[PDB]
Amino acid sequence: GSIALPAHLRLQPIYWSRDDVAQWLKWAENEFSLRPIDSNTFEMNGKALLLLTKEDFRYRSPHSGDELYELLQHILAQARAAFDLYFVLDKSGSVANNWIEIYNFVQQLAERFVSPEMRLSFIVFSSQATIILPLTGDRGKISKGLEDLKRVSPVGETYIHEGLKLANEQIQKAGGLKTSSIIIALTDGKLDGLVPSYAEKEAKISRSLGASVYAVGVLDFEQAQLERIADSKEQVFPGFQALKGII
Ligand SMILES: [Mg+2]
Repeated sequence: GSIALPAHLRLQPIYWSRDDVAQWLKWAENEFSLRPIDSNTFEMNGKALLLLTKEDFRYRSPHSGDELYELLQHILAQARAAFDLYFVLDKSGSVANNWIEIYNFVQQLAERFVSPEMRLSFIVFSSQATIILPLTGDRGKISKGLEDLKRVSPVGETYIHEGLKLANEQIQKAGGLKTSSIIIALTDGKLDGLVPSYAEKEAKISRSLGASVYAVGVLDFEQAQLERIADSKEQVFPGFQALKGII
């Protein structure tokens, strides 16, 4: 249901290392007030920990083990529902008064993904890219980020490449194992200069990092432009909140 899985362990246990298994034993010892667990109990990586039976956890950890085994089974279920969302919001002068629709789309979509493993990140761009909310799962920090999204004044030009770059850097910091990273862009496709060339180039970098690029058209949007940023035409939509919740 709800596991207080910290950083460096948010990834799937199959992608863990030997130091991550030790960090998992140190976290579980204080989270569940377990007996002093020796660090040399599970001298193996994450892939080898998934092959052991529950009787092996009892042998290596007589006091716990059964708790460490069942906790690993719940963490595997948390990783299946784990997902990283990135909201790329266009705060340029092109959206103007339509920024209320961008805020309502993010607010209504944030009220649905209430899972503890669901982490959100707010990145607005408009002649400058600034990550308002870093990637976190704390609902209090997300509610703080939502209020700051309303504090945004639509001023600047459209430069999606700089906004998608900050999203890919967070995906790069999470790594390719965080394939559940999803980028949700809320723009109007009103690009100028070589930005159409850099927006499609930066989008391919997101695809190389194992991320899905979803585009949300606001007011008027060049469909041919957003289909090149997104993976396909199906991932482009102006209902739409349910479509984002389904995929
Ligand atoms: Mg603009």
